[PDB]
Amino acid sequence: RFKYTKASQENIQQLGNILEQCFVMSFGDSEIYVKGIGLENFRVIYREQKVAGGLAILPMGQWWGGQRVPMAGIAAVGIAPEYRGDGAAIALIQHTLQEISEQDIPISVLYPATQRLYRKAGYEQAGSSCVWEIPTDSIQIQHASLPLEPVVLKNNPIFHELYQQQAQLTHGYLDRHPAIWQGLNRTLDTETLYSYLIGDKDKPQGYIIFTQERTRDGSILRIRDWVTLSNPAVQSFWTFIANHRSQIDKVTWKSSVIDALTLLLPEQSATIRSQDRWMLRIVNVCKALEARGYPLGVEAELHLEVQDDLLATNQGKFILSVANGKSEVTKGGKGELQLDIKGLASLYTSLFTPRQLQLTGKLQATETALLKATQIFAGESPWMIDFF
Amino acid sequence: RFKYTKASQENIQQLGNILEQCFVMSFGDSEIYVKGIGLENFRVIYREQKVAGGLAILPMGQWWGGQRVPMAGIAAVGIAPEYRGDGAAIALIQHTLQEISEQDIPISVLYPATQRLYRKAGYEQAGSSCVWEIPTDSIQIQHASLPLEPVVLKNNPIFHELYQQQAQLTHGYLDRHPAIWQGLNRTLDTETLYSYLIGDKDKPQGYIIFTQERTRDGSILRIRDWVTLSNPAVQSFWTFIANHRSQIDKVTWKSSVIDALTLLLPEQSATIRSQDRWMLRIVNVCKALEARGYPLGVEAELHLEVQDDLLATNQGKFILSVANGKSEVTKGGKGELQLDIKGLASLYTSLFTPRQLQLTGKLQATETALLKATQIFAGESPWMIDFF
Amino acid sequence: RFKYTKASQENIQQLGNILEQCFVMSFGDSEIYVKGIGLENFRVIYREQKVAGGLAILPMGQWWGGQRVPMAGIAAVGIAPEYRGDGAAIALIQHTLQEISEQDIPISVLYPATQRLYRKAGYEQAGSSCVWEIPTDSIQIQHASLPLEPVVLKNNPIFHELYQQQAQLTHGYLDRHPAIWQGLNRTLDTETLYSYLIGDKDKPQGYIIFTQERTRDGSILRIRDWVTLSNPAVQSFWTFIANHRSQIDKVTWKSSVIDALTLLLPEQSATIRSQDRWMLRIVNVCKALEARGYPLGVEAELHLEVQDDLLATNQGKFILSVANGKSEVTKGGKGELQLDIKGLASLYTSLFTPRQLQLTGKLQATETALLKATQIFAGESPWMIDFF
Amino acid sequence: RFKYTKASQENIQQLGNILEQCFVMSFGDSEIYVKGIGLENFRVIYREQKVAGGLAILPMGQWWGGQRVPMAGIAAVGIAPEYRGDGAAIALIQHTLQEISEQDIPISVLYPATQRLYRKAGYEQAGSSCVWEIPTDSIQIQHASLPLEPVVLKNNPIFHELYQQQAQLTHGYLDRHPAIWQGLNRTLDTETLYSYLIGDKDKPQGYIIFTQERTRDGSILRIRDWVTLSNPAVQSFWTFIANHRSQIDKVTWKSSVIDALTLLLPEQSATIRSQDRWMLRIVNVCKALEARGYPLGVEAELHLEVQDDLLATNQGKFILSVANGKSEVTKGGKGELQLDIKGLASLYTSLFTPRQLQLTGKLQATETALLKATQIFAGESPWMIDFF
Ligand SMILES: CC(C)(COP(=O)(O)OP(=O)(O)OC[C@H]1O[C@@H](n2cnc3c(N)ncnc32)[C@H](O)[C@@H]1OP(=O)(O)O)[C@H](O)C(=O)NCCC(=O)NCCS
Ligand SMILES: CC(C)(COP(=O)(O)OP(=O)(O)OC[C@H]1O[C@@H](n2cnc3c(N)ncnc32)[C@H](O)[C@@H]1OP(=O)(O)O)[C@H](O)C(=O)NCCC(=O)NCCS
Ligand SMILES: CC(C)(COP(=O)(O)OP(=O)(O)OC[C@H]1O[C@@H](n2cnc3c(N)ncnc32)[C@H](O)[C@@H]1OP(=O)(O)O)[C@H](O)C(=O)NCCC(=O)NCCS
Ligand SMILES: CC(C)(COP(=O)(O)OP(=O)(O)OC[C@H]1O[C@@H](n2cnc3c(N)ncnc32)[C@H](O)[C@@H]1OP(=O)(O)O)[C@H](O)C(=O)NCCC(=O)NCCS
Repeated sequence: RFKYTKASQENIQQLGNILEQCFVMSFGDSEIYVKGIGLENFRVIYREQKVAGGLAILPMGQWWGGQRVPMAGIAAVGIAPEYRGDGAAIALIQHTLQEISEQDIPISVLYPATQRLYRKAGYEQAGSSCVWEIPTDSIQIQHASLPLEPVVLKNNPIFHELYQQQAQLTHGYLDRHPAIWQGLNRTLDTETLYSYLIGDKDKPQGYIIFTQERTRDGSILRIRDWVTLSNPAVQSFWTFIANHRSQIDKVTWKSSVIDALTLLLPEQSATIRSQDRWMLRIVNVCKALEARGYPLGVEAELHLEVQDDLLATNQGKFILSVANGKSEVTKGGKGELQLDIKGLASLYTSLFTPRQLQLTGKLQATETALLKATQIFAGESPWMIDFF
Repeated sequence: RFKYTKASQENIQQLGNILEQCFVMSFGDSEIYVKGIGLENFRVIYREQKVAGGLAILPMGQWWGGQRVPMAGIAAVGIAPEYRGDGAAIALIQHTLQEISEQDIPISVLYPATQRLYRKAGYEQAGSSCVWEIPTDSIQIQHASLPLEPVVLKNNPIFHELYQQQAQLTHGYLDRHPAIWQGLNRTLDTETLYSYLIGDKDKPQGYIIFTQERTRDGSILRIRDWVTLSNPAVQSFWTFIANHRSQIDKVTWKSSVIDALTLLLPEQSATIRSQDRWMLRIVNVCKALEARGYPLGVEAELHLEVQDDLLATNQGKFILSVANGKSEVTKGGKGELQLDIKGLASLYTSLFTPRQLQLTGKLQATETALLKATQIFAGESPWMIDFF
Repeated sequence: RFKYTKASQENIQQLGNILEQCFVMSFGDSEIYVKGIGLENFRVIYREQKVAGGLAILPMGQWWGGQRVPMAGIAAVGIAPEYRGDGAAIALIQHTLQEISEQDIPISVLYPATQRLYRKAGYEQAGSSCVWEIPTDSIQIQHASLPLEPVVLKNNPIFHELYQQQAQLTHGYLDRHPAIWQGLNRTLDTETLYSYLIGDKDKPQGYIIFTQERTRDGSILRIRDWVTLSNPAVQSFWTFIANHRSQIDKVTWKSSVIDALTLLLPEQSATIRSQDRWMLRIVNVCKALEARGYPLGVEAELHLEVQDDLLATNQGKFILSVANGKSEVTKGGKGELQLDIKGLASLYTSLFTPRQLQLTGKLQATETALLKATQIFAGESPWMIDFF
Repeated sequence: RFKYTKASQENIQQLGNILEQCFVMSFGDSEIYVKGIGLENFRVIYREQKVAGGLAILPMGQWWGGQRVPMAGIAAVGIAPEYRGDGAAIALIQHTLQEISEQDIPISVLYPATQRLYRKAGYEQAGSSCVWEIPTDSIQIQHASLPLEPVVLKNNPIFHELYQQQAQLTHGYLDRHPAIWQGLNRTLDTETLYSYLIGDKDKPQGYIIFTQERTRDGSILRIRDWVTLSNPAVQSFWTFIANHRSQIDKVTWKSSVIDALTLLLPEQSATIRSQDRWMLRIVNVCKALEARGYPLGVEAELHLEVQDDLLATNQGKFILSVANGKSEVTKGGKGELQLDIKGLASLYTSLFTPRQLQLTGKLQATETALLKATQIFAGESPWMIDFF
């Protein structure tokens, strides 16, 4: 009934049209998008002989406990409205997951338009994204430790190199697919993209990428990506932004829900404009657990019992043995901590603690196993700066 | 110039008037407030022979790492406007801190109207409070595992007993002063206070305390306190609330910034309406560190170097030795991790990780000390449900 | 499990409390309400030995095709939230309907907070209520044909006598229960009730009852009831209202969705602020049809087939024979027009035409039966000015 | 002083400029508009030797009582602002009416920017247009009886054929001028036009034409035209729309003021966003009355007395004799029902009933004549889906 295939020249325009409709994109903005991602990354689902919908798979990485875990990002999931309510989206997602599994990519992440669909395939809330906003005139920091310099973003390796340093240090950050960088460098003809490095010459310590616009409400500077590796970069960031106060009414940036940059402001003038939880699917239990970093000082063996109604190789008992910041996973054990593959996603990312997952019914464990799992999976609240 | 004293019958009305003005309270609502807290808890500052302002000290406790640490809550800080800009508030706060110190209360917490003032006395951001909101018709949970029963709140020990169980389990929760409970039981003549226990008869598993009102925007049910000790209590909570959908447009509750209750909703329909960071002052470094709980499995000695420009006994080098969930603090060591008493507040509560505090310049450490501190102070993001 | 009873002194306070909670009434406003309606009119449902909820039944009349049909208004339906989601409301409604049936009252009407519940018991959309608003300075009518005179409303028979004239002429209008009049005469201590007769002395042609208030948005005059029996009363109404333009920014009134009063304005300055459809239950098919007025000039026999899963006496085939503005209903016939008791409600009131009910699947008929039903049930769009 | 002429190449640009100014059209959008309608349909008024303004006449039809009555739509009436307040618009309208009369077109319709002007020429409120809106997630219908299929609109006869079926059945619907269809097929470069047929293959039962966009408020799907000939088409319509809930926040459509589609929703979640009354001019009393359909079962002779201060042939006494769904109009009689040509417009369309027109002073009649007129002109509330 539903046939899953790679996109081809024969069907990429139809899919692009379906994507424009699904996401309410202005006429033809789908070409730029599809082109930025690459046709090779798009997948199509057919219903009978007609193109019903599709998505993009972004093979990349994600930083967990400071180790890069291969990760397949799912983007632009759309089913043409005439085919909706018929199981086409879940069929698509299941096929896609099977493909990711065959590629030995152990985890997959996406921003859901609707959670029910993705939970049917084993995705679960697993990390945060948060848009903060603040009035420019409330910043009141003039501590310009480091200079700022406008630089060109496109293919500039300095940005990749600073990014990958903050990424490796931030639990949940992407090892970005080229498309993510593409999106960041993309603006309306309307608008100018501004990019600055923070630091003395040839000693960059961070960067800021932003756009500015005038709206009905007033003027806004939207920071789409930033990096601050040190406190002098943080002071310099805020100073630079505070210095836009005569030209800009409000500034927004993406951070963690418990944002640390606001620690340096004189008052709590910043607010959360919006937030989202992205979801994660544990595609391969063994490989996902073995690829992740673990805290040093932890030596524990956790005996897990996992349910996975889609990918049979993940259904069963596994012993996770952690020592020296690394794990080894073997089959078997006593299954002292039981959960569905969904519970494991939230546990894995440290979004919620074992105790919190127990309380919300996503896992059952003995107190000893609860303690071992708390020690193993403890970490900074997961987030990413990127949307896809 | 400024004289600090306990409030007395001779000056409590003047202070009450100053408090009404400061906090924009309706005429005479200060009497109820002062009465709920008790005159013995109010302090006054004089400028020459005139009452310049004052505050309330709430001696109580706070749960950190599952241990109750004695804590002095600071409430209703007000200086009559004619005495402002003259150092009266900082004088007041310093005197107050000195008194708390003389009582051997090791920490103090408050919600600041302005941060600059309290940071001058060594308070720092240290925990969160967050008001969530959600449309009632988006909850869509009907999983009534446990019944709900309306009960009377006032002096009902069932509430204290369920509260102290969630409190002990929640990093940052208050061991409430009687005034906190008073405030919760207090409503406008306008309004009715609703209180329900969640659970089978004589086996309570949680509770909900709320008010309802109709506004210009529509109807709202404001949850002021809740407890959920188990997943059946959580499902029952949401079911009960979902069942108000024909009568109530929006529901609000207070939780953590990374709220776990929303994990059980079908969609991300809940938003953060507002948030606040409360502040903490480490009044006694040794006693504060020795009173706190620590994670099990950690065995480490952290050599601290603390600056405190107000309370000289906290200025110096301390060795924090942690093992078996407990600490012992001795004087001396190599001061491998240096910080001001403000940095120590944020470190102590686990609001920010050592790495995050390093990056924002609140501490300097060797990588080994950073690791030891990360292991020692790791914990669930601190929050409280209460405002004062 | 659920026991249905008349309210008594033993349970009316508990019910009143439940009603305050359900409808978000200010503390104690339920006493005035319960008192205005009368305890004899309240009904209670018990779950085990506890009061679970209740409602009020308002025995009165409704004008259909110019004949008064006995009608039981259902008001204040509430189930305490702890008993919701357990079938208590539908049990209550079914018991209530059975009681109405035993009293030989053929129809029942209510304003639903949620339609699904009442449709389970055979109520259906059947009439309209609409709140119109207009800027006072856009009326621009100064055609004071008739004078206005302030008069006292309470127990003033002039109002009843003008009301019953417009009522008899308006398809859907209430023959009001005393409680409706009570509600109209009821205001906040805050506010003054204004009542004027329109007409020369001792020759009243209409009236206006209103309140005024100042809000955040500005000033508003809210017309809660009005009567205009002639065009001079209509011109006089608008002139009077236009004359409030220096004191009042906006005026609201309740009318039909296709309001005729706006026909006399110079421009389409009036808008619909809100609308509601009330619902009707055909309690007795024969008696409801025989009590209604029919258009003159119609001579037709309509052979109906009705389903009623609650009240078996309404389930079956009926011949409706109409002539000389009157009907006679007998059992049997060929059931050329089939519908559920819900379809019959909408058909009966003329909210939707047979063709419209066919198209939305509420009835199936032959073209001849469709024509006969169109001729029989044609009429002015049903509405009432009252809410209950 | 004012000379009336057909537009020509010599003056269509000036008029187009005047039209851009009058209607606040973006620079040059008047060319597309003028082109879509055709220069032959535009008329110009001159003041001395200068072009003062103009309009478009749309010769088409309108469905009344299921018969197509020739109708001249008046569009784009504009007088350059320097010529306003001098009688140029009324001169234009009078000339235009005289032309329509000379073409034997018996009725004319328009959407007024200001009523006073058109009433001076005998137009009166006569039908409704209403824009409804609803949150997509409140629809909650998944009853996909019939499939939907995207099809091309432009010159597709399937659309004309389904349209003319709903048109013939809907009292007030247009028999559309080509320009109406043109406008429907016209969108911004910004936007994509979506068109779907509802029904099994080769058995179409309805259709939907819409656009989608993202605004400041959120996302919206605007339905500009739809057809539903049967209940399966109605269920399919709502199902399709409900299936946009993850992508679209709000849906709007045009319907009647007493919309029947909302009868099928679970709750009254839809609201009226805006409404308008269009106006009608009875250009030829005899021909207008003879062209209209009448209800079957009515046999009556109504003796009218009409005033028309513009078109003398309509001023006088007429006998309308109705039988077998048809009329014959002869001159004379006793003028038992008197009205101005404006009253006759509202009577003719069934917007207001005779009783309602009597009450608002638009007609005087004996009770027998009131009854005969009620029987003759009864019908579904008039509306159209189109604006022009
Ligand atoms: C949602 C969309 C994918 C339609 O998919 P579909 O083919 O109707 O979904 P399926 O029929 O496979 O449904 C499978 C499950 O998903 C759920 N689902 C589908 N659409 C949903 C929605 N809008 N809201 C909630 N759940 C939804 C179903 O309830 C079903 O679960 P069930 O078995 O418990 O009923 C569609 O393209 C859309 O409206 N917008 C594009 C935006 C988007 O979906 N983005 C995702 C992030 S890229
Ligand atoms: C703020 C209030 C206490 C006035 O205090 P004050 O006597 O003027 O304060 P002081 O003169 O002691 O000032 C000491 C420090 O506090 C700071 N401060 C005082 N009021 C401040 C304000 N509104 N915003 C920011 N900083 C403020 C000063 O800048 C100063 O720091 P500096 O030495 O760097 O200049 C006053 O009562 C008020 O406006 N409202 C009551 C609300 C409130 O303060 N609540 C606190 C929570 S209970
Ligand atoms: C709705 C209220 C009556 C609770 O009733 P309840 O006992 O939970 O209802 P029941 O368990 O008998 O449910 C029977 C049906 O009603 C429906 N229902 C109940 N509450 C509903 C709601 N808020 N929205 C939609 N449907 C509802 C159920 O879906 C059920 O149909 P189903 O069998 O298809 O599932 C409650 O008092 C309330 O929230 N507010 C008072 C306002 C009010 O209801 N007013 C009505 C006008 S006076
Ligand atoms: C209104 C417009 C046509 C100007 O016309 P004009 O030449 O000033 O009108 P006239 O001088 O012929 O006036 C004749 C009558 O119309 C009335 N009239 C004209 N403009 C009016 C307005 N804006 N509001 C109310 N009445 C108006 C006059 O009061 C007059 O009646 P009176 O004899 O009782 O005083 C002008 O083009 C405009 O502002 N906008 C274009 C929008 C539009 O009119 N659309 C109609 C639908 S296409």
